[PDB]
Amino acid sequence: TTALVCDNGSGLVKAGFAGDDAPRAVFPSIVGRPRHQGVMVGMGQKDSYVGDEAQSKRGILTLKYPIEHGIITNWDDMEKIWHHTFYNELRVAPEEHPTLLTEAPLNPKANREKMTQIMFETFNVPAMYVAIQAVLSLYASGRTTGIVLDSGDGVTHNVPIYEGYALPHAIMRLDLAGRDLTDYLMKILTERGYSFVTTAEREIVRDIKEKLCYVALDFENEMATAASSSSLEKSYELPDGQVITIGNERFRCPETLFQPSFIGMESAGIHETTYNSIMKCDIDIRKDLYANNVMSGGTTMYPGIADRMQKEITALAPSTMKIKIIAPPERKYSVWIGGSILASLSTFQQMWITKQEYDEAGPSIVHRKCF
Amino acid sequence: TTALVCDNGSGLVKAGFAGDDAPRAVFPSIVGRPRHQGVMVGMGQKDSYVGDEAQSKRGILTLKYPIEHGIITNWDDMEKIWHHTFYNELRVAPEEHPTLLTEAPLNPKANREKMTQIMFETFNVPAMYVAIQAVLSLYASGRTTGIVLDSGDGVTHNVPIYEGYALPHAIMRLDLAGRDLTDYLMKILTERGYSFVTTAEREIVRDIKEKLCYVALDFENEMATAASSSSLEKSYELPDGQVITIGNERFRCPETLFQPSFIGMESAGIHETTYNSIMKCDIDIRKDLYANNVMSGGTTMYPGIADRMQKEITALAPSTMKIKIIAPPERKYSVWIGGSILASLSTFQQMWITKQEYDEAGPSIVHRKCF
Amino acid sequence: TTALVCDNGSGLVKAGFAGDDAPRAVFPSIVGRPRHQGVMVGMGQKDSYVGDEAQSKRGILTLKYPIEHGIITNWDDMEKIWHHTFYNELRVAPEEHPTLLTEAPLNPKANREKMTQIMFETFNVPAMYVAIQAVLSLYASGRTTGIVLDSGDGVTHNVPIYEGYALPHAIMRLDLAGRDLTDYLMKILTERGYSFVTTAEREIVRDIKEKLCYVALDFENEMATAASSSSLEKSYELPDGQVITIGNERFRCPETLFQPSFIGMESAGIHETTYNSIMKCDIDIRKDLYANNVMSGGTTMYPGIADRMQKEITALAPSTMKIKIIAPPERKYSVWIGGSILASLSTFQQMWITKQEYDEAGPSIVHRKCF
Amino acid sequence: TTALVCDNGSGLVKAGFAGDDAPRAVFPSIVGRPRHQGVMVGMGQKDSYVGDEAQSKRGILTLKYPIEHGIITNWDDMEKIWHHTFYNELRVAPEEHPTLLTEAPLNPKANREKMTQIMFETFNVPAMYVAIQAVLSLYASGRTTGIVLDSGDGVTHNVPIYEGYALPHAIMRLDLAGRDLTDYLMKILTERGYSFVTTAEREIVRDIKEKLCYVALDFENEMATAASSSSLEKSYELPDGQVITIGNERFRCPETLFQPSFIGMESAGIHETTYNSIMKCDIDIRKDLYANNVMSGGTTMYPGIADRMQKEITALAPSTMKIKIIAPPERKYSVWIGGSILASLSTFQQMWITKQEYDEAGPSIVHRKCF
Amino acid sequence: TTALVCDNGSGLVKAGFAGDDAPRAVFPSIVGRPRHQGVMVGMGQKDSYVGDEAQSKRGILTLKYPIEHGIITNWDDMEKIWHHTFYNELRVAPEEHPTLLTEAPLNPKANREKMTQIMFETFNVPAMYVAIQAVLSLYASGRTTGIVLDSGDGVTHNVPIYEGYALPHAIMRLDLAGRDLTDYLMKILTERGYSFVTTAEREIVRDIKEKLCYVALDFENEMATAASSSSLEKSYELPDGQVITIGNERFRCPETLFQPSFIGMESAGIHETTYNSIMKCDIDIRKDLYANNVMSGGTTMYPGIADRMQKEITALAPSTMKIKIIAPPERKYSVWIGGSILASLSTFQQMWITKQEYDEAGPSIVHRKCF
Ligand SMILES: Nc1ncnc2c1ncn2[C@@H]1O[C@H](COP(=O)(O)OP(=O)(O)O)[C@@H](O)[C@H]1O
Ligand SMILES: Nc1ncnc2c1ncn2[C@@H]1O[C@H](COP(=O)(O)OP(=O)(O)O)[C@@H](O)[C@H]1O
Ligand SMILES: Nc1ncnc2c1ncn2[C@@H]1O[C@H](COP(=O)(O)OP(=O)(O)O)[C@@H](O)[C@H]1O
Ligand SMILES: Nc1ncnc2c1ncn2[C@@H]1O[C@H](COP(=O)(O)OP(=O)(O)O)[C@@H](O)[C@H]1O
Ligand SMILES: Nc1ncnc2c1ncn2[C@@H]1O[C@H](COP(=O)(O)OP(=O)(O)O)[C@@H](O)[C@H]1O
Ligand SMILES: [Mg+2]
Ligand SMILES: [Mg+2]
Ligand SMILES: [Mg+2]
Ligand SMILES: [Mg+2]
Ligand SMILES: [Mg+2]
Repeated sequence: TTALVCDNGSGLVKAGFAGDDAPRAVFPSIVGRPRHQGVMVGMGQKDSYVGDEAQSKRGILTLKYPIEHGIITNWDDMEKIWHHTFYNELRVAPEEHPTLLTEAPLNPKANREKMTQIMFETFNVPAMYVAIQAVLSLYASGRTTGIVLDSGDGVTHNVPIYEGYALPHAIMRLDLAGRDLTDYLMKILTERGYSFVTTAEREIVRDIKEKLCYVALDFENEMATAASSSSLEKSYELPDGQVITIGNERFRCPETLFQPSFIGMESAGIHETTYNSIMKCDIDIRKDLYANNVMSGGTTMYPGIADRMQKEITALAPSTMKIKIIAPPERKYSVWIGGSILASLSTFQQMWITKQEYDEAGPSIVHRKCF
Repeated sequence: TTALVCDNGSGLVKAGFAGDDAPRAVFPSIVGRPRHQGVMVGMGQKDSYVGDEAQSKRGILTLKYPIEHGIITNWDDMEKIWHHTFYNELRVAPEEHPTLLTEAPLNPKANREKMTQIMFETFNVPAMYVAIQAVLSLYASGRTTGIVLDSGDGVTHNVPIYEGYALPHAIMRLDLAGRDLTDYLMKILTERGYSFVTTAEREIVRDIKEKLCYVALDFENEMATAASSSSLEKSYELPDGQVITIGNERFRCPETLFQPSFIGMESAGIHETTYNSIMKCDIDIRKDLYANNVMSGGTTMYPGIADRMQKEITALAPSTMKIKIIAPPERKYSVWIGGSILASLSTFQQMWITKQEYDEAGPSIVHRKCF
Repeated sequence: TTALVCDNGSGLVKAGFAGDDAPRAVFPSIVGRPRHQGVMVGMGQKDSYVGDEAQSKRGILTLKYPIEHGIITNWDDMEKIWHHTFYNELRVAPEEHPTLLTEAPLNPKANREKMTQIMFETFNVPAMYVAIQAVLSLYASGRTTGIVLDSGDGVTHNVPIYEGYALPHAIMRLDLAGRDLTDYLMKILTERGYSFVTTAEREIVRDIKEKLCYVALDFENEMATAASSSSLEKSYELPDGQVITIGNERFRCPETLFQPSFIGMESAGIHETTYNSIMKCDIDIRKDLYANNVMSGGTTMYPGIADRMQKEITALAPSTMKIKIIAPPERKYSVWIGGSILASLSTFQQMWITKQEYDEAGPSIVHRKCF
Repeated sequence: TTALVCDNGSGLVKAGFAGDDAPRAVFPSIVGRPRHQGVMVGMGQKDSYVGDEAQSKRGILTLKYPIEHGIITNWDDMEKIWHHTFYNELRVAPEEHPTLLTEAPLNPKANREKMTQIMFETFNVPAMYVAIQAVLSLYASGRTTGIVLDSGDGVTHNVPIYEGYALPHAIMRLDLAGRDLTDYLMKILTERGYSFVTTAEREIVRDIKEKLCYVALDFENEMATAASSSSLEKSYELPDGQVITIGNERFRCPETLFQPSFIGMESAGIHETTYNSIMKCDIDIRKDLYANNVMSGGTTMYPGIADRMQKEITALAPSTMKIKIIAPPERKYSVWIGGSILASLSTFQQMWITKQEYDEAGPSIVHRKCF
Repeated sequence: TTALVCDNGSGLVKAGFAGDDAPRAVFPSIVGRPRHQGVMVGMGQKDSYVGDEAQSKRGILTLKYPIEHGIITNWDDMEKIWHHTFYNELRVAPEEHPTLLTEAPLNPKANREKMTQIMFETFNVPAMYVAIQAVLSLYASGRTTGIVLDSGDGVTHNVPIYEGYALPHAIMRLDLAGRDLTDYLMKILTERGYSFVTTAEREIVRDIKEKLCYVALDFENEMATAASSSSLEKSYELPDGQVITIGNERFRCPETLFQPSFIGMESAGIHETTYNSIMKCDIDIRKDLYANNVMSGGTTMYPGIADRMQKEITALAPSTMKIKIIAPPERKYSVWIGGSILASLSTFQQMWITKQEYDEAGPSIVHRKCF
């Protein structure tokens, strides 16, 4: 039979079937609830809205994200979202399709324990498996060597792999991703007089960010150019017809990835994190790691991010080494693509967590069965 | 020489001289214009009235506030008010006294740019400086550690400071202040048959609010007590001799600070905003922030507001931490007091924005010179 | 006159006077610098903090260790720390007191060359000397026979001595010490949901480790016991009032000493290193080495480390030999104690590196004068 | 038919066919096993790697040498290496080719007994023979008189032969060879800040040693020259792009052959060992031994070793005697060359240990059949 | 007064006083010097160790024998040993006690000349005398007829005496003694995997030899028995706790006395040497020589040596003659016993070499005064 692949990200939900080349269902990972009082009678109004329906009537709802920083904080909302994916989007019965789930490294173990418990108790999937997203990204890339820089909506992590062997002591994690960039853009848009406060306005700011932001090759020169001329200014139209203009905020927002101190964080940029992860590996494998930098996730879709990353890593690495940044045009769904590839493998079918094993071993089977 | 300190708030204007302990001039920040047709000849009537004069003949004028939400919307009226303060109230020549101005955080930059331009072009002040009101409140408090909750007439903001170092990523702003409370009281007074519509009636309602309103320690119990008995009812006399009676509207109006949903806002209460600002700071400085909650502004003068804030924050913070709310009896003028203290410092005299620097660097000198 | 003894470790600084039985000054070897922007004026804030002062205001500073793995990487910070020790802690003038310094074996020679250059040029000490820390530990033990296992914050080394004669071909070194254990504990605390990232949080994790960790006599049995029951779980209170609970991480962290593969190292455990060092010595001196195992350093202060070491070495050594582990209660300062003992010897005064010898022979005099 | 010649050294394996002038297969004598955890599925990864394959993926493996000091310590690994040589390198069937093996003198007898047992039981060679490596070196030299100084990777031995007659009472052995030199170079490279610890780093250090080391004609003068000038310094590039610089360590490493006390050994140098072996022979044969010093093995390939040996022996021997050191350019494979020559002799075919003799006489036939 | 008797052997020193029945001081004839570098200060370490003190700290010293083959090769070490005997062992003043010394026959004359010169110049003995050790052995035996077979540590000699008359043309000498046996045992212990190389390991091997070796009555039958069964195998415990097992090496080592070709010597066995010495005497004295074979020295203390000697000589001598081997249980000190007996004789006091005779006749007086 066919197996389901679900990539439960912080912001988006990517669901589909193993063997396909693109997710069947992609929609925001939000749940909305009304915040006003209803006066019409017989409208058949619901008490909650999930996905694109919540984004539709977002002017009267309060939107909540069940996942923050790759960690599920609301489990009732997560069950609602999983039910939505399984019934109203994929339109399948989760009793005959094994389901493949993803998770960021260095997460709490209770997260995956509860994921397995919900999958086997609330739903009746015959088997399930939890895979590291960077491994799936490297599967999608078609290679078995390289360090993967995955940046989605909640977390950013690096995982180096040499010959199918992972070096877990060199895995580095960062709680700086797209949502922090959206909040920073919201904060810095107030300098021009634009005030976005509500969650619906947060969605507006997210759309502005993902439609008008880019990474500058040289930050100081770009700031000087923006200050001098006005060619970098762009206009955006609000839903009510108002037009706002954005100048240096276009590239000041993605700059937080390379200078996390813009949002009060002491951590290092993504380039320095990648270099530190590489330098924690064996000296004989560093050359192949320098030439196989793989990027994945929505936050890696900014224009000019790959060139900036290559420039920074070249400035860090020695001159003799060759630095290659591998950013496929479909890296926004590379985790799901690799998950589908892994679930479609003939030799992978012996590593599913079957129902009998879960019943005999409790929810702790996931730790020993899954890396 | 002596330097001027001007606290241009949304509702009130606090002006005076550095080194004093109280503002010299305090008057409403309104400009009035006649709305009827004159029949007497030779009365020497003016076309505009500023300050207490407008409040005197408010039965024949239309009153306008030049500032909404800490942002100056009318600049001709603001110039009129500044001229009033400099000539008819302080009775000084603004050419030999440096002037210290205040501004709320996260305001548009054009606001302070135009403030500097007006101060250096319309008037001829030798130097000027713009300071954050929360920093001045902490100066007045006599301490260099703590989170300040300033609530005036247009805005409410929180600014945490540990050892003279501000954490700008933890600053939170709220466009809910005294004017919204006055509008809400006007709206809810119609339930008893009292209809106030005009701007002069808005001043009447503001006086009723600031003379008869208080914050309830427990809102539901207070509502039950008001419904059961009649001891909470108070009487107010209108200018024409009519007497109105107010019941649960006395504490239903200030409750909007802790439940902003009463006026259709999705934001969180002041207690939750303070807790969120504290939790955005470093873990090693949170203990000193919990014990140094400083309140300032006119909107913090409601009876029982400090006890309610302490109760809510204690309910939010862990049991081991000690919560102290610092509400001095003179917190209505603490911003001006701190501004005077800062302007009277010997080591502060090197940070004035002199006329030559403004001339060479344009109106953009304020951003680099002032935090 | 009196001579100074300074034990410049990776984590701690132990300074004092020769002839005493305890260091006069002990404080962390860190330098902190502000990472936020200051708003108060006239606070007299400094640009750097050294020692306990940095640990005080660690919520607003970035902390750096000038020494990694017993090698000084930052020399300006090291000069700052030495100035701190000489002036603000010992309160003496380093021009009439000869200073005794310590260093780990198999260090770069430029390290001690620059140490001598700084001591004779930046300061004006009349004489100085560099001693191996294991020799000082054996001096403190009061015996002249035995192999010393010194483990501080950056390095772990073994040095066997028979009759005052060292066997340098049997000296073994290991770059696994307390800082690696702190990093491993930080990494494995994320499994329970606790995220410590900043340097101040690194200090928090170090305190948790040194107040709640121990060495298990049998690792697998301890893991089984921790999995079955909950008697091994302990609670710790964070500075902000939050309480965290630690289970098997209490003994999983010190286990890295005996199984260095937990942090991706191919090296052997401390017991195997000690056995290999003993087996590299002459057959006629091995019996006295088996019965004189001396431990020193802070990393040797874990509960149950001595019993585990004895058990492992007994399992390695032949049955007839007698294994004794000598772990005095004051082994945390045994290097300093032995240095004081050596500096107080009457027959040692002829081996100081005087100023004239340094002037005539350059900084290379340390190699020929010191072992 | 053709007979196989296998020179199982400590570091290298030299295999081929009798009658040829060069070994067919030369590769390191190592077996590698993974030390990390695999995450890719379907890679077809092996559990062990032998030879150059282990040297390829050495950044993720732990490398072990089955032979130390000419003595086989691991027999499963030795069987793996023999299978590799017989199948993946020579690509022959070891059932119709008699195999000639080599062994150092004064080895344990169980070593050759087990070699014969493995050759006749695990494989089915029709016949086999064990020859002394010095005799094969003298065969390759084309002469039947002289003392042979063979130094490979584990052992160094001297064997004097006059007219085809060996003097076994004058054979001298030394457990100081290339591996000790590699370990010493690793130890003394830490003085410049370079730290090599892992087995792969041991291979790196071995490459540095065999590409940058030489024997100084006069050690003290060379040390003075290296200290004074900098013309003796050379640079080496690490696999990750880092560049290291080596000074007097180039000739300080090979000096251990003439001064074994550098690594804590009480033995005498190779020159003194050769002189002592010569002086243990009859007085009438010493003159021909002085003029037929033959060197063999990889450790004899250092530049300037032959001149130094001649100088030392001339200083030891009387003035009238003539000292000649015979170091052919192909002495790295002279043992294999002599073994091929011996196996290709028509008169040697009667001294093979046939299968019937082994079956009737047990594994002890090797002692009586082979010298 | 009392006279001193000193038996300066190759391995042992036997000193005492004339008239006693056992030597007062017996200790090894070695001098040790440190070979490592000292790190402790104030240990009062010496630069040389003599006797049992050298055997104590032999794991850090290099041991040298001043005497090889009964010939003194190092004279500074010999002076050190003589000073040790005279002061730290006998505790007497060598100025009032005449000293009796011993020497092997057919030694260089310069040996005894320098012995006399040292005794009369470095020390101030009133008189001295050099006696042949075989004559002293025959004195100890209490008879004046017979051939003496003395075998110590360096030499083996035969001296036949008939009626107090020596036949110097029949004296035979052999440079095969205990030290050669120790070296042979060291060489043949490598066949079982035991490697002893250092001088301290030479002492270990000497102890093993003198505690586990014996002479086989029939060598070939003993070899067959050892090969067949395992009852001849014995175990020995090394100082570090390791246990070694010795089989046919127990009797293969003493066999070198009867088959000197085992160590590459062309000479004849001790039995054949004794027979040849007897056959060089007059035919009328051979019968009394056949029946008075006297053995002395440590090398004659092997079990079964006397029976083997009797069997061999009986096989050589004609059937009618009666062969008696006289091996007293105290033959290890028979030379010293006979020297004491000779020095205690009243009629011997006229043959001392007085100081005046030495002064007038130079060091050559010993040749004419002593046989
Ligand atoms: N073209 C784009 N440019 C910049 N940011 C983008 C773009 N597309 C998506 N993003 C950001 O990436 C995030 C989605 O990343 P995704 O890979 O779905 O994360 P997750 O794996 O956690 O679901 C969104 O928050 C969005 O703001
Ligand atoms: N005693 C009081 N009780 C309740 N509200 C008050 C009281 N005094 C003043 N206010 C309110 O506070 C506002 C003035 O606050 P102020 O600090 O002057 O604001 P700003 O700093 O913007 O001028 C007025 O709108 C008034 O309604
Ligand atoms: N009681 C304890 N238990 C476990 N670890 C400890 C204890 N006390 C100190 N340590 C660790 O030992 C280190 C200090 O060791 P120290 O001997 O000062 O090293 P150094 O000689 O390099 O200064 C610290 O990093 C600390 O984490
Ligand atoms: N050109 C060279 N210079 C110095 N050392 C070398 C050189 N070539 C090889 N070696 C050393 O010699 C050793 C190989 O010697 P080899 O004769 O193969 O020993 P074996 O007979 O035990 O296999 C290696 O360990 C290597 O370090
Ligand atoms: N019981 C014994 N069995 C075998 N050999 C012995 C025994 N006792 C001593 N020896 C050997 O005899 C030697 C000592 O002989 P000794 O008579 O002291 O010689 P010397 O007269 O030259 O000092 C030692 O080298 C020792 O190895
Ligand atoms: Mg994702
Ligand atoms: Mg204000
Ligand atoms: Mg230390
Ligand atoms: Mg070889
Ligand atoms: Mg003797």
